[PDB]
Formats: sequence, structure tokens, C-alpha cells
Amino acid sequence: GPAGQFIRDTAPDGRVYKLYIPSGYNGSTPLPLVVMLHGCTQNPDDFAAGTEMNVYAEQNNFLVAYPEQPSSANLNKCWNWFDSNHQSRGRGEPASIAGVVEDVKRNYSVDSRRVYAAGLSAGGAMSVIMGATYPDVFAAIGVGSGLEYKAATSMTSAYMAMINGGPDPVQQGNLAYQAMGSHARVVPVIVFHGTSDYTVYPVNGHQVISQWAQTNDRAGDGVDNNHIDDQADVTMNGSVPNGRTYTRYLYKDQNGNVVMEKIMVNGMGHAWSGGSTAGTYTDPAGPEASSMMWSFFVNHPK
Repeated sequence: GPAGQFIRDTAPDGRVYKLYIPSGYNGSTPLPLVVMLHGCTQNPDDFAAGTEMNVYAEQNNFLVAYPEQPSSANLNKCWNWFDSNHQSRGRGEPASIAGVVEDVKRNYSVDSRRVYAAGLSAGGAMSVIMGATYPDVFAAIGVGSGLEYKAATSMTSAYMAMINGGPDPVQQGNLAYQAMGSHARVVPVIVFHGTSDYTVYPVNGHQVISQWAQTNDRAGDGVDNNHIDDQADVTMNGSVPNGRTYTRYLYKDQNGNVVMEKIMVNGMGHAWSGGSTAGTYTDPAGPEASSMMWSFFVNHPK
């Protein structure tokens, strides 16, 4: 029978990416596509090994694309989430990441209603940017230890935002709505953050939700419908056997549908929650962010 494959390619602009093709791919059914955006110092292989996302892709039959940020673009290999040249549609890294999606769609049968972006750290901040700049492409996003839209616009302000948070999330949510331009739609968001993160302080995870509440409130159709706030409708407790506890908050819209989730992992540092020590920047004692993000994505097609 067929076998899954983790291959590499380059998009037309030269962007390197790796692609996991699950064994259940046969070209006869369009599959969902998860774009995974690695954090600083990482690369596609390291991020795949740590998140184990290809394991879930194999089990659930979806494609996984891992764009690579080279040190030529940022010496730490961080997505340049703090640079205005990389915060808008049609230019820089957002256009390049969208171009990876277009390249996969040209060569594989992809379900255009089930394309998602998730990432860790700089890649979590870049996933936020993808939701704000290409909401027409990305059904939903996952943000692991990231920062809100335009949390900084310079490298100096980047370091301040990492410790203090970015500007007023209401203002940033209106800026993200403006960034959506003529493509605006509600983009469901799932956030993970560690409560003992000394690199990107957890205030940033709280702000991601508040910023997206504002953006999604502006983007929902109807003047008196589809509204959403940043007040948790449900607070649920989690516990990993022999691992960490966590709180999972659900944010519903006016219709009662869960549109956002926030998972705060107690005592976790700056790391992808769950996963494997085979990759850097993971915490196997946390809940399995890869599995939970996929479940959220499944439930939030375009």
C-alpha cells in the first residue's frame, strides 16, 4: 500500500518548503493543507520532528507544508513579524507564504476551504499576519506562543513587545481588519501559550485573542449579527497525566459558535506544547497542541 512522504520543493520566488504527503493522498479527493511556520533558529525538519504534525497528517489525511525562513532573511531565522515590509498582503514574507500555498495547490489536490496556518513564536506571530493579510486563503489559524498583529514595527520595539505585549489590542485588531482590505472574513483562531514563558511573555497570548476578537467583530457579516468579544464563554480545565495542567478558554460569537480558543499551559516556557524531544523548543509535558489545533481546524473550514 501507499507510504507517506516528506519531500522538499521551492516555490517560484525561491522559497524553500517541505511538504508531507500522507499515504491516504490519491489525487481523487482534495485534502486539507496545514501550513506550519517554524520559530527562530528552527527549520522545516526540526519543526516537523518537534510538533509531530506529520503523524497527525498521516492519521487524519491532510497535507502539511513547512516554509523555511533562511538566515539570509533574518540572522536568527525568525519570520520578520516586527517589520512593516512583512506585515501586509502582496509583499515580503506574507506574499511568499501565500505563494507556497499556491504552489501546493497547483501540484496537489487541495481543499481550498480547509487551508490553515499555524506556527511557533516568530511563526505564531507570522500566522497572525497570514490571517490578517490572506483571510481569503486561510480558513483558521493557530498561534503557539506568538504576538498580536503589528505587535511591533521595528526590532527595538520587537524586544519591548516580547516582554510587555504590543499596543492596545483593540487598536491592533482594527489595524488587522484594515490589513484584510477587500478580503475580510472571520478567521477563527486557537492560541497556545505557557504561563512561565520568559521569552514571549504570556500577555502576548492574551492579546492575540483580544486583537482577534476585535478583528473578527469587525469582519463578521451584518451590522447587528455575528458579533464577538474577548470574554471567555467557557473555562475548562485540562490535565496531562504525568504532565502539566492547563486552562482552555472558549470564545463564542453571537450565534453561540466557538470561534476562538486559548490554551494557557501552567508552568510551560517558550515551547510548542506537547510533541517530541526530537525537535527543539517543545514541552512534551504540555497538552498536544498539534492534535488540538488540528481538531480546531477540522471544525473551522471556510
